[PDB]
Amino acid sequence: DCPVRLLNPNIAKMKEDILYHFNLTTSRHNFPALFGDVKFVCVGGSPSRMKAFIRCVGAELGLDCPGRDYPNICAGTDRYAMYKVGPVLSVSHGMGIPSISIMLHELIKLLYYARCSNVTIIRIGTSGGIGLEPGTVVITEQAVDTCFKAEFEQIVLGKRVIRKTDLNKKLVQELLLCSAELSEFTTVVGNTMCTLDFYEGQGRLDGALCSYTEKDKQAYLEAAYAAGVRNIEMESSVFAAMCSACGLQAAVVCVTLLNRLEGDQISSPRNVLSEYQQRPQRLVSYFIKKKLSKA
Amino acid sequence: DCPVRLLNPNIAKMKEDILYHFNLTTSRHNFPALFGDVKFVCVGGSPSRMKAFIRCVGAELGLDCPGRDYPNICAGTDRYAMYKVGPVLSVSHGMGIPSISIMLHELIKLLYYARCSNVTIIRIGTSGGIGLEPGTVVITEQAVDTCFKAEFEQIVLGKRVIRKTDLNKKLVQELLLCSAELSEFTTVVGNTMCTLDFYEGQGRLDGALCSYTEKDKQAYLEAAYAAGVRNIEMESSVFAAMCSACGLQAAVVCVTLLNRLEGDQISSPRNVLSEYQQRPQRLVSYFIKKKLSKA
Ligand SMILES: [Mg+2]
Ligand SMILES: [Mg+2]
Repeated sequence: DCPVRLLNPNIAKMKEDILYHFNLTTSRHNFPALFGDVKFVCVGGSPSRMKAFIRCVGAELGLDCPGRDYPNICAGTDRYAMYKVGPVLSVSHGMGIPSISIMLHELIKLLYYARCSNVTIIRIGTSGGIGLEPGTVVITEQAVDTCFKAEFEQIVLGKRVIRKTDLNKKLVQELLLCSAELSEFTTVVGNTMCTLDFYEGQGRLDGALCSYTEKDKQAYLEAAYAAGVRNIEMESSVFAAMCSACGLQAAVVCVTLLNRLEGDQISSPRNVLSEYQQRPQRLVSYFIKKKLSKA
Repeated sequence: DCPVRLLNPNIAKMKEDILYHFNLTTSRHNFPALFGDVKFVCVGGSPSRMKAFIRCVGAELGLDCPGRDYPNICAGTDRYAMYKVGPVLSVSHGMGIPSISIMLHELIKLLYYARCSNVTIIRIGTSGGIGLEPGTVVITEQAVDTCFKAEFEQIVLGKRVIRKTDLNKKLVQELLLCSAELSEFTTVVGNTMCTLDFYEGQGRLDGALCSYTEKDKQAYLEAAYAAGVRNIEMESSVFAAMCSACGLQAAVVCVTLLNRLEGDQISSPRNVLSEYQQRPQRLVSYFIKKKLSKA
């Protein structure tokens, strides 16, 4: 009913398409039979996070078998692992806008070639919080830039193309519901600032280059807060932009590992951090299980 | 004589510094004894490229031993591997501006803590050529943006900071000399366009999103060419910017794998591609061996 769509007329005019970073191709792979049942896609930085994710969701669905399962489906690029169980796909996207951007182009084409429809896609991860306790889950309403605007700027053949970065409103409400229902941890909705850079792009004071003070950083974070920002990470903006353009229902669910208004490093004990790390996974696998119990 | 420098007053005011992505710290590691002899640093995308690099350079220097050597020095982040042989360091930086940017912040601090001076740093890699035969080596004069300008734009606490992206002129001349001396492959000097994005950022026609034609892409590439651009990759701009700011003598040496003025995919046979892949390594290890025979 909402099919995945490409916005590229050149594709229809091709002999074959190779998804270079997955080593999948239209000449060799039957996409509809492989991926046509896919309804939920979860994405995150590392293969180990996405592998823990698929094992959690498989157990929840009763699809967990005694053998050596959830094999990586794809190849050629270590940054990208892909796992599948029933209607769920779990894909790592690596670090930074360029790395997730390549993955999303090829993922969206995969899902298009598979004739997927009504696809929900959710990014999970960690983030620095602004004015929240360590361990709070943020469901992103808009993924904003360094001026706190809901816009992603892409340069296309030397020209600025501005795309909006709203997450899917209904999906946001559904995730918030799941969380209020679970009542296992503080969850808020807020905006998420997506930076390109970690040391200077986030107002950290420990870079090789820094032209500002603690006091300068605090003023900037206080302004981000007043503009609706609750957390900071590095992949959400391009994620949001491309997913709505191509007809995917997108959300971002990040846990905070610290409050940047109190300084730049993580105080929580190892055992505490490790329970925070599982929070986005907990919410999203619970949400998927709920959705597949009402289907 | 040219010491590595930090441009960060906050550092002097710290108890300890942790290089998070290398798992190295000032409280545990004696940086001057570990890295103070470092004069040459080669950087590239993948651990396997940088591991092939260090083994090539070690053999050239007579430092290659019969045992299981060039162990990865660092840990905690798969994207970053670090190898050392004599005064040479080889470091992988992963894919895209954000990933190399984190590595460079921590590398520059490492070299500063080690009290390194007269450090030459060189990025090796592959690229798409503009108006060059497949397999041509480009020594980058300036790493330019999507409008072909020698500038890198960084957002710092919401503000535009523009930094210049010239490579070190003298290093460029020295590398060109080594290449004319070797006479093993076509080498040019030219500008290198650094894009953030691969599918749309480079005018490719096979993205999930594409608002332009073959004819549009060609006009853009022809304009890049007329502005001095000879190749396209994804890490050189921030590399150039940060290295001159911090007192490193920087160069970029990329081989071209195709001519984008003839289309978007790589025609060369596997055996040919594999010999191209070694060209940047060949030039740079030869250059280092030359430098260490005149010391
Ligand atoms: Mg891309
Ligand atoms: Mg950085």
